[PDB]
Amino acid sequence: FYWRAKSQMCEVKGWVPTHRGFPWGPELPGDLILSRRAYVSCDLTSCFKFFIAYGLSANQHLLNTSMEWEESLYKTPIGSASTLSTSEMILPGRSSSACFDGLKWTVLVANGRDRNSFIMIKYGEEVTDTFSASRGGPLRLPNSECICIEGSCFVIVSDGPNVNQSVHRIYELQNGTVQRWKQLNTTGINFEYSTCYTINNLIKCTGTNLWNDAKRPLLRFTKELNYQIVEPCNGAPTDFPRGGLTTPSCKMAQEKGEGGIQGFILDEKPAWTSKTKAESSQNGFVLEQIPNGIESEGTVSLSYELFSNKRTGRSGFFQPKGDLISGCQRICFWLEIEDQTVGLGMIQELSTFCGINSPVQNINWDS
Amino acid sequence: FYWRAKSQMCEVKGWVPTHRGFPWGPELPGDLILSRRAYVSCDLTSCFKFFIAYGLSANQHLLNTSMEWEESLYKTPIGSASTLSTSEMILPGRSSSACFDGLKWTVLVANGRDRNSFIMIKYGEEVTDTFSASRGGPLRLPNSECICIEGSCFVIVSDGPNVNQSVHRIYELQNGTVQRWKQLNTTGINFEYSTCYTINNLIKCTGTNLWNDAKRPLLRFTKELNYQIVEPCNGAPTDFPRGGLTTPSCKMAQEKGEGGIQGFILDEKPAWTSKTKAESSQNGFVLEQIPNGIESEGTVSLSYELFSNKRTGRSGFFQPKGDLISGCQRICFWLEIEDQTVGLGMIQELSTFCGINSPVQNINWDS
Amino acid sequence: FYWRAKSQMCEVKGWVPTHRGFPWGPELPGDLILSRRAYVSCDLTSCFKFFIAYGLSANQHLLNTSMEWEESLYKTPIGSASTLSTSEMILPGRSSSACFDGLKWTVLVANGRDRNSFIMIKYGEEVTDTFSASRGGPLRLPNSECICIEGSCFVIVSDGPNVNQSVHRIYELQNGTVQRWKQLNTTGINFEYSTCYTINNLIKCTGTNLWNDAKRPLLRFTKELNYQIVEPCNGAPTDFPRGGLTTPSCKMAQEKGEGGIQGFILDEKPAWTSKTKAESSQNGFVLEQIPNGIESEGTVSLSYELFSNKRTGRSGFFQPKGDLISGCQRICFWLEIEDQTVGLGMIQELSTFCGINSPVQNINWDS
Amino acid sequence: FYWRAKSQMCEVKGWVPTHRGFPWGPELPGDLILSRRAYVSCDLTSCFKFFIAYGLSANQHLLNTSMEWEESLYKTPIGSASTLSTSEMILPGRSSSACFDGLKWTVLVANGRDRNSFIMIKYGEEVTDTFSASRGGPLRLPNSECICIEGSCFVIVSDGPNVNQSVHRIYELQNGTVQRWKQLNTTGINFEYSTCYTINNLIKCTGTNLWNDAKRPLLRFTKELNYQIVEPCNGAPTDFPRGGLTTPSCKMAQEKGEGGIQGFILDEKPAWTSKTKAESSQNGFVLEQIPNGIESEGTVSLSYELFSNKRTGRSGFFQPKGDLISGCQRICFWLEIEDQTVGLGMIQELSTFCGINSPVQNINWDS
Ligand SMILES: *[C@@H]1O[C@H](CO[C@@H]2O[C@@H](C)[C@@H](O)[C@@H](O)[C@@H]2O)[C@@H](O[C@@H]2O[C@H](CO)[C@@H](O[C@@H]3O[C@H](CO)[C@@H](O)[C@H](O[C@H]4O[C@H](CO)[C@@H](O)[C@H](O)[C@@H]4O)[C@@H]3O)[C@H](O)[C@H]2NC(C)=O)[C@H](O[C@H]2O[C@@H](C)[C@@H](O)[C@@H](O)[C@@H]2O)[C@H]1NC(C)=O
Ligand SMILES: *[C@@H]1O[C@H](CO[C@@H]2O[C@@H](C)[C@@H](O)[C@@H](O)[C@@H]2O)[C@@H](O[C@@H]2O[C@H](CO)[C@@H](O[C@@H]3O[C@H](CO)[C@@H](O)[C@H](O)[C@@H]3O)[C@H](O)[C@H]2NC(C)=O)[C@H](O[C@H]2O[C@@H](C)[C@@H](O)[C@@H](O)[C@@H]2O)[C@H]1NC(C)=O
Ligand SMILES: *[C@@H]1O[C@H](CO[C@@H]2O[C@@H](C)[C@@H](O)[C@@H](O)[C@@H]2O)[C@@H](O[C@@H]2O[C@H](CO)[C@@H](O)[C@H](O)[C@H]2NC(C)=O)[C@H](O[C@H]2O[C@@H](C)[C@@H](O)[C@@H](O)[C@@H]2O)[C@H]1NC(C)=O
Ligand SMILES: *[C@@H]1O[C@H](CO[C@@H]2O[C@@H](C)[C@@H](O)[C@@H](O)[C@@H]2O)[C@@H](O[C@@H]2O[C@H](CO)[C@@H](O)[C@H](O)[C@H]2NC(C)=O)[C@H](O)[C@H]1NC(C)=O
Ligand SMILES: *[C@@H]1O[C@H](CO)[C@@H](O)[C@H](O)[C@H]1NC(C)=O
Ligand SMILES: *[C@@H]1O[C@H](CO)[C@@H](O)[C@H](O)[C@H]1NC(C)=O
Ligand SMILES: *[C@@H]1O[C@H](CO)[C@@H](O)[C@H](O)[C@H]1NC(C)=O
Ligand SMILES: *[C@@H]1O[C@H](CO)[C@@H](O)[C@H](O)[C@H]1NC(C)=O
Ligand SMILES: *[C@@H]1O[C@H](CO)[C@@H](O)[C@H](O)[C@H]1NC(C)=O
Ligand SMILES: *[C@@H]1O[C@H](CO)[C@@H](O)[C@H](O)[C@H]1NC(C)=O
Ligand SMILES: *[C@@H]1O[C@H](CO)[C@@H](O)[C@H](O)[C@H]1NC(C)=O
Ligand SMILES: *[C@@H]1O[C@H](CO)[C@@H](O)[C@H](O)[C@H]1NC(C)=O
Ligand SMILES: *[C@@H]1O[C@H](CO)[C@@H](O)[C@H](O)[C@H]1NC(C)=O
Ligand SMILES: [Ca+2]
Ligand SMILES: [Ca+2]
Ligand SMILES: [Ca+2]
Ligand SMILES: [Ca+2]
Ligand SMILES: [Ca+2]
Ligand SMILES: [Ca+2]
Ligand SMILES: [Ca+2]
Repeated sequence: FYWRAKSQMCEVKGWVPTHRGFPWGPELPGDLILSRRAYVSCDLTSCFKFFIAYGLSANQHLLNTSMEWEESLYKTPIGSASTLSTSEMILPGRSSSACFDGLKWTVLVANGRDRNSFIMIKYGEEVTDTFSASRGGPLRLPNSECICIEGSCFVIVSDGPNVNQSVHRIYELQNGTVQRWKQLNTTGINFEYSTCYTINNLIKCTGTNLWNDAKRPLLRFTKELNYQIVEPCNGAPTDFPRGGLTTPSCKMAQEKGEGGIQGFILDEKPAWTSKTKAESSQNGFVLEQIPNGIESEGTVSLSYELFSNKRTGRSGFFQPKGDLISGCQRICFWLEIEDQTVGLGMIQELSTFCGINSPVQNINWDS
Repeated sequence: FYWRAKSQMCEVKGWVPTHRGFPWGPELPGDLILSRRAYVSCDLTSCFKFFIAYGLSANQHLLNTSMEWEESLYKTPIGSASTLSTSEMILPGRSSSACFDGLKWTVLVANGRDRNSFIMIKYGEEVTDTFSASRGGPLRLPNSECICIEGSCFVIVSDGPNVNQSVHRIYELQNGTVQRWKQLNTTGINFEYSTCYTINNLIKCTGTNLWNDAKRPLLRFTKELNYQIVEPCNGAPTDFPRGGLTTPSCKMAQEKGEGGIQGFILDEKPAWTSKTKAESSQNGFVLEQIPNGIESEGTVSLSYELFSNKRTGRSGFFQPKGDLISGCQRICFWLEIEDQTVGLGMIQELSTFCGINSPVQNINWDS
Repeated sequence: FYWRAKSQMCEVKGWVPTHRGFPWGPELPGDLILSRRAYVSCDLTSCFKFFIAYGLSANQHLLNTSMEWEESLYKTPIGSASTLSTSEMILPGRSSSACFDGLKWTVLVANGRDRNSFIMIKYGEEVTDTFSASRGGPLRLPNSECICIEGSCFVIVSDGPNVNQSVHRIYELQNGTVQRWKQLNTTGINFEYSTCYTINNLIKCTGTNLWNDAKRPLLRFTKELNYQIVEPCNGAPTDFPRGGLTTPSCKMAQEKGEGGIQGFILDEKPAWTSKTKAESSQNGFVLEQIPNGIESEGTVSLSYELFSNKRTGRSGFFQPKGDLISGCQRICFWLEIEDQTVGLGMIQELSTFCGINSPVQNINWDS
Repeated sequence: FYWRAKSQMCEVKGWVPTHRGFPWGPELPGDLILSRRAYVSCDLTSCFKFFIAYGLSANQHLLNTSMEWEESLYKTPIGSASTLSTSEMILPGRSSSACFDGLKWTVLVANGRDRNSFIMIKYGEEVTDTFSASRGGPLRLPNSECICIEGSCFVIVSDGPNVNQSVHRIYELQNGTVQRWKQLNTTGINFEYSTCYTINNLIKCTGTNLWNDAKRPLLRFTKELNYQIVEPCNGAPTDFPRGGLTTPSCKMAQEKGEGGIQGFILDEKPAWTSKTKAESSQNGFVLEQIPNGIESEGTVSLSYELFSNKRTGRSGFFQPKGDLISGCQRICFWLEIEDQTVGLGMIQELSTFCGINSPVQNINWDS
């Protein structure tokens, strides 16, 4: 009854778009709910976009409301645009995580500022738990799906006012109730915006180091909260911003390590990295396969420039949970595509891509 | 299969927002159904806003229709804005009550002026009972959820043309059919706008005395309709309008006792009172904990100022009906927040809060 | 598996509104589908408004389209306004009938002019049958629900170009396929706009004589298509137009017999008649109880004036099919309420009333 | 579980409209998704319009977006207008095919240009296969429903950069997974826009020759992918453009053979042809019955001018899948009708007609 990943991950030799973002810009229709910090998560039947709403479109501008500073989490079926008719308001929240365990949705949101920040957890209809900042706040949820295995759901929560002394904990939940937690030893790094997937009883997450690294730190942990934090050992940093290519080593890429943006590394053998085409602008998106894994020298084989010029933002994992034909576990990612509008600035729309077990041509989806 | 409350109510050390009203104001979208006399009630998976429609928005002003005087009850999933696409017209009615017994919805509405006033009851999609005013009318339902236990649903019905000569009955329904009713001895008082909850085969309601009390009368009764009406024994009335603090006693507070607004007191030990921040205006909302209970002298311990400057209105209880994890009974409340709009007056929107068994910081939800 | 009415009709002591029409007028929101020839019919769960669409509203005026002359049948859930989001286009058609037999919807529509007229029938998704005019056409369906008994559904179909030489057949269908039909002997009269119900596995229909009667002819028939056409033996015609009150006989009332409008008579004991408040215009609506039946002298006990001043139009029967509580078969009617608009003329909205076997007051629902 | 057509096709003596396209033009409502390359396909309860969206309506004009060049496949229930609330984005694609096998939808889309072109396949909610071009691309799906028999689904895929050297293959899928394919010998012809149906475990398709024929080539094949390609042997070409009548023979009609539009021939005995009324413009639509089959001399018996002056476009087969009642297999077709708008050019809307077993009169559906 509780979901768990299929026994092995599908071989990944390509990536195909299953959903392009709605093609808004320079104009968009009215009564659209404008979203940020969006991500994807699925029940056993279909997938949804979870997001924080910050405005509603009206004649190309923003309806004058308090939506921007009264922050609430919404969800919309992936195949629909986010409008008042198609989107459901779930809880108030500035950051969030959500995941379906096979029976019910567990949803976490963070509210309040600094020392007042607290997290609440909902399982189904029911608020089941809360906890407050303990290292100064704000508490921060990763804005990517949490990970459920056989009824236990895991999420990374971050605390602390400064990226140079952040605190990161794994929380284990059951029926929306904290069972235990483990504070990770992250001395010398920062680990925000965890995006994760699960395979053979392991949870693997990619972080974003906003302090002193342009490589993305990686976390591997078990259902028992045993863990290891790992550094990519190639010479191609994947955060944005970042410096240029370097000699492969397991060392941090400190050139332009400050700042960053949510992103992912498929931490398997082969591994896949993902990054902007250019180190100079947040444009394009490139997927590269590293057969010997992320802790090898990083020699690339397959390479796919999914976008060249389109402006791209945050990205992260989600996993289909109800496949019937596939005997192996599929892996997908979501990716913000940024569009310029005439009357309310830069918007982002999520597209989604899933791994396939066959190679395809190096199609450019810029269109 | 019929819902029943848990044997004892959860500890409440704090209140967190589960739904902040849709953030309309100064502008709001077109084709919104404007609501009044709203309250919240839930089935096993979702919560709904039940309300009387009084108009439709159109380009920031009111569409010219008969909606305000041809009154009908609607319901909207709490997480959706009320539009013609998301809201369902249930029955015509000037006042109402609704509750889910585990299988189907019981809905009661009152219609008619003075002596011709009558109440109609629906169970699922079927009209199942009616009854007429017995004391001159109009019949008034409380505009807060009715209370179901083991398939019996209970609601306070009021009658009589004046507040100084009002009559109030507990009606028990099963399958939308009146089983019995009991007329309360309310001589000397007035008991409008009952808002109730249940635990352990007890039902507790907070009333509003529109005649001669600025404290709120309380009612406790059993499934078998044995009851007592009791008066708060502190010195801080919680109706609006009201006078200032006085010496604690079990006596009514007649200073500014005339008039009032629907509100609630959590009648447990500890007890929780709720009220506007000051007697001078309908601004803010404050929750105060009284460890020794509402019939004690009223010494307060915990105190939360959930709102300071936002204008607030009606408030009442609701109980989520899908609680599968908690061993104890949770409690929540809904609350009108008033906002000014550019072109159709002051609107009301429901926010909801639920009690949690741990404290949180004294957050002000004004912004 | 197939629906049949409950063994006995509920006693009808009064009539209560279950749905007041949407209170549009003088203005209406945009994107409403404007409806005519509407009626109500139900599945085992809920009820739908079936109608021929003739336009779409846009800023108080009609969008400029072909909708008025390319006529199509739609349905909308009764609790929803008819919008592009809530309404479903079923089949093209200028008149129609629909009924749910417990498993699927049977829908009939007529198309074409005079000699070219044909009817098609849908059962579920599938078009199951069609037939052509036999008497010069146009074929005309009654714009009221057809009548299903244990998987056989019955509908009255009218043919013939002249009202003084009309032809009427009872058609019996199963699974949307015509099993048999029976031509009625209606020489001397005209029997359009049949509106029917069933009980004691009899079908009873009220007609509209557009030729030479201000009284309404009545039809009674069995599953074997044995039948009786009967005239009301009171002196109070219920059609419109109509002449003045007169002497109780079983004689037609030729006075202002030409023309007419769809209406109903509860052909039981007691019987109920229904008509505008008075003969001069189309205002109000009056329900009158005749204990001895419609073939008696026609003396009235109860007289409920449901509307006094509101302008009213077509009316007809519908039967709830999924009642779980009532052991007896309920009976309802739909009724056109006409409202004037600022920019697109007179519109019609359906109200629905249901009989109750409990008490009710003589409330007027005009204001 | 799996769908299969009956052993015999129902008798067609007539064609009646089951859906007249939404009657837009000269005006249309806002927030409508505009469609191209649309076709109809059904599951067990409902029929859907599948289409490639190219824009969104706003105040009579095209919203300024990237929708025309970022092409995605959408699906709308046939009885709803395509809006943001009623339409579902399925997959990115420039052409597509879809079909329901009794359990799930199989959906194919083609993306990329020339050598990068590839098709991807979804079965239910899961991507299940992909394949690439064999002759330089682009791969082209026929934009009409694929054909499922007993769980095996068949579709024609076309390849190659020039109509004078096109390649065409039958692909057989099961569970959205390619089982096998067969490249057809189409030397000397071109076979685009296949529109197909099934009867008695055969598949029949009508192609469009864009190279050198104004007659339409026909394909017939078995589940085992044994096939024959045939030429109509009458003297009346049905492609558009086309020349005039000729002496009947089995030879290609090369006058004005270049170019074409998707269309159908019912390849039975009797056979039915379909074409524009006018030879030199795309106006009207005429269905002609040829008793001795499409390989006969072509003598026409029944003839129906369904449209005279309406501008018409693509047309193709679909087969309703809920047909529980009939013992014979029904056949329908969809057809583009084009209308002029005030502010955004020609739009096309699909109408649908189904073959019925009874004759009807020669109705003109222009009005
Ligand atoms: C691939 O298909 C080619 C085309 O076939 C045709 O189109 C395809 C789409 C299908 O519809 C087929 O059913 C069609 O046949 C094949 O090439 C054609 O082959 C036919 C013979 O089968 C040739 O027919 C000939 O026509 C010329 C006049 O243009 C005459 O020499 C003669 O016409 C006959 O007409 C009457 C019969 O109806 C007789 O009374 C008369 O005496 C005479 O026999 C020929 O039959 C046709 O010209 C070819 N078309 C083209 C474009 O090349 C091709 O099959 C054959 O190719 C031939 C050249 C020949 O060598 C055969 O041995 C090949 O098998 C196939 N390829 C394969 C492997 O099957
Ligand atoms: C808390 O983690 C600290 C940092 O560890 C590194 O970063 C983490 C985010 C994670 O990725 C982890 O896996 C990774 O190692 C620990 O401090 C580090 O300890 C390692 C040894 O395990 C040191 O490695 C040494 O470096 C010298 C340099 O000359 C080499 O000779 C050789 O490589 C050697 O192994 C790291 O230098 C050190 N990093 C820092 C910033 O201090 C820390 O564990 C250890 O702390 C050090 C100072 C030492 O006293 C050990 O005995 C401690 O275990 C860890 N804290 C705990 C309690 O485990
Ligand atoms: C066909 O029906 C006519 C009229 O029937 C009357 O109105 C019907 C709508 C229905 O309500 C019937 O119940 C009514 O009787 C009928 O002709 C009528 O017959 C009655 C005698 O039974 C006369 O009183 C009445 O005046 C007469 N009306 C007219 C306009 O003719 C027919 O019944 C009889 O008609 C007479 C003229 C004879 O032809 C006789 O053989 C026949 O029974 C009826 N025709 C048939 C074939 O049954
Ligand atoms: C009917 O009720 C009156 C009022 O009782 C009080 O107010 C009620 C709303 C409820 O809160 C009761 O519990 C209160 O006691 C009763 O009259 C009072 O009786 C009490 C003693 O029992 C006395 O102290 C008060 O002064 C009385 N007040 C008045 C106005 O006389 C009365 O006893 C009840 N009648 C019956 C039939 O029991
Ligand atoms: C929104 O409206 C308010 C109220 O009039 C006004 O003060 C403010 O300038 C507006 N803000 C924006 C974002 O335009
Ligand atoms: C970490 O960064 C913050 C913000 O720039 C700074 O104020 C703080 O002092 C830093 N910590 C130290 C001690 O370097
Ligand atoms: C979670 O709740 C389910 C009831 O749905 C229960 O069976 C299970 O034991 C619970 N797990 C824990 C440890 O809370
Ligand atoms: C609404 O329209 C009515 C009828 O035309 C008119 O009497 C009135 O002025 C309007 N009401 C308002 C408040 O504008
Ligand atoms: C309501 O009615 C049903 C019969 O339809 C009966 O089985 C059930 O016990 C009743 N429920 C209650 C709460 O009385
Ligand atoms: C609708 O538009 C048509 C075509 O432009 C035009 O002939 C007509 O004037 C319009 N109809 C009305 C009543 O506005
Ligand atoms: C109607 O359909 C039902 C269900 O398939 C079937 O049992 C019955 O035989 C059908 N009746 C006729 C007369 O077609
Ligand atoms: C095929 O068509 C192309 C495009 O028109 C043309 O350039 C080429 O010459 C043609 N080839 C032959 C052999 O007909
Ligand atoms: C398609 O899936 C069904 C359900 O598992 C299965 O019965 C069938 O064998 C599958 N077909 C193939 C080609 O494996
Ligand atoms: Ca960084
Ligand atoms: Ca009982
Ligand atoms: Ca008061
Ligand atoms: Ca037939
Ligand atoms: Ca008449
Ligand atoms: Ca493959
Ligand atoms: Ca051609």
